[PDB]
Amino acid sequence: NHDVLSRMISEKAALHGLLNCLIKEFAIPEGYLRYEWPDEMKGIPPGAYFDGADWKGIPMMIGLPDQLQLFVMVDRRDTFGSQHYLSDVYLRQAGDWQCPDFEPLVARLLAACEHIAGRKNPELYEQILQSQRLVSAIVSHNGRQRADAPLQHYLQSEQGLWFGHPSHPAPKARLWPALGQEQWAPEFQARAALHQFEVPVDGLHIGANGLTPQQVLDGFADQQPASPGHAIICMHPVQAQLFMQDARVQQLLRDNVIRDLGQSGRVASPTASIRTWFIDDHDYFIKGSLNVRITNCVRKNAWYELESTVLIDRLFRQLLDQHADTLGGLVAAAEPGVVSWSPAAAGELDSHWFREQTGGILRENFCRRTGAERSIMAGTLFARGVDLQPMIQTFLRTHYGEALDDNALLYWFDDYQTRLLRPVLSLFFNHGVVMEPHLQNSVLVHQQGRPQQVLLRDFEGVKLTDDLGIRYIDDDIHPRVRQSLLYSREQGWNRIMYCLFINHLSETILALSQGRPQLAPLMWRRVQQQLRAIQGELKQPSPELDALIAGHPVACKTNLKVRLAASYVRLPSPW
Ligand SMILES: Nc1ncnc2c1ncn2[C@@H]1O[C@H](COP(=O)(O)OP(=O)(O)OP(=O)(O)O)[C@@H](O)[C@H]1O
Ligand SMILES: [Mg+2]
Repeated sequence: NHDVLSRMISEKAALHGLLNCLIKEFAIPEGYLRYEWPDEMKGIPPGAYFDGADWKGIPMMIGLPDQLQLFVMVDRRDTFGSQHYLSDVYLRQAGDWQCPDFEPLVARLLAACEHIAGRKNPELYEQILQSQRLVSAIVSHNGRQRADAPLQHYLQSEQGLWFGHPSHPAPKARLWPALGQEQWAPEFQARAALHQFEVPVDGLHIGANGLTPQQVLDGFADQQPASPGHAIICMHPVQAQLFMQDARVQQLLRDNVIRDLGQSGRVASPTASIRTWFIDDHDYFIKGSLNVRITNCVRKNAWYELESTVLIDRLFRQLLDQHADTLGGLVAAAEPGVVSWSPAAAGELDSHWFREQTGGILRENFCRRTGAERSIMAGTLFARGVDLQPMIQTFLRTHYGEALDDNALLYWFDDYQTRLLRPVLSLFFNHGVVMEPHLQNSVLVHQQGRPQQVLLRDFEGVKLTDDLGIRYIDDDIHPRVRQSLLYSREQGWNRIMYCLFINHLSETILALSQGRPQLAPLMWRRVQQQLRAIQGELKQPSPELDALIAGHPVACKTNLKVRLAASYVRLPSPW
């Protein structure tokens, strides 16, 4: 009974994430979406669309080029394809509507997109299924806690993103070596001591900002067990296993150049990014390489990224220190330290492989400044709980003392969006700093539910525009690091468009306005207005803001289309 229900919860959640991709990436842009009732409804039960009083929202009909039609009730007409689905999904061909089981529905829906895109991916289908099955397990494990639990504690926020990226075909697909899911899954409240190795100090590459190289090394691993001339490095336990499978590491181990110390490192909890670890009451997160495909992206820390990390940290310090009047209230997590190791005697390709495997980044643990009970990762902040309801509602109800009315919700949204929009847009147009301020790179800092700061993080996806931001880089920096950092203005702005409005704010708005779709036009209008306010705040010209306020289509990153082919599409402005 808890198991059947957990399965059913995971199937609904999983399917919604898939629809999201279908609508955002195919239906809207290619023009297959209509808010219309089918001519024939045979096959659809009255209860699907009629609640006893009125239609259950608005009919959504998707006519796919292979003659597969989709029917769902939705709560609102949205240009970003953001809406609550208020009915099971119906499919029809030839006719006759059907409600297939999870597996047969996905397959048919995916074959529809395969037919549009003109290419098949059988690997993606298994990944959709494996993703859904892990979500099933996750709800079965977590689905008895109070449902806004994720929102009570930082670590719980990172562990409580049960369903993952809300517009992904397979957000929980993770392909471990044949090692199980639970031991490395945040959603199972995973802890491990980090693997550790003793390594001679001659092969270390250390980047440091405001710290000493020893201080950087200490932040990763306590260094007491290191013998003279050696040091202790850490590594994701799954990574160490993969690392030690390579006969070059076996050689150094046999020849005693390096030492496998065991899982003897600091005991740490993985965060939503899987390869980044949280240690409570420790100054830093630890972010290591993980040669494992997480949501179709191996999380290697390339050598030139380790390099860039350090430059970007340096920049974010100068800008904050000297340029605060033009950073629109920016709050960012520092990445002040970086370690990697390769044998001193190693040639260039071995050298790069070794540092890519041993690469680690220190990220400032903002909880020290902000209090763990006051920081919530934003992705969870606007996600659904074990009971498929937005967590933010009961979360706020508790902090305010009463269920938030329309006006309290609008107030709260205003306090939130300004703190997100100002920093990013000030960085972009004032400095060429392209953030990637999507949900998972963003952390609400709040005081009794009230937004104080929206902390931003992750310097790996921070870029510098060729026309303005680039000039913060020293012309003496290695060309490969420079290439790694450099974005075109249009390239930066497309990413900023997606992340800010589509990935982030659209989700914010949809969660705060569950049960109250009428708020969405009101919240979006406030975003438009807020963009206008930022424009007059700005020290550099911003023709791209003009275009967005005016109503040009918004760039939207793809998570299903890209898998089949393409990386970007365009969705109408919601205002
Ligand atoms: N709304 C969201 N937008 C983008 N990514 C999300 C979202 N929700 C969950 N995620 C997941 O979070 C991870 C973010 O990937 P990213 O590469 O930014 O992290 P990382 O750089 O590997 O680690 P860290 O963020 O700790 O630096 C991905 O696995 C992604 O699928
Ligand atoms: Mg990130």
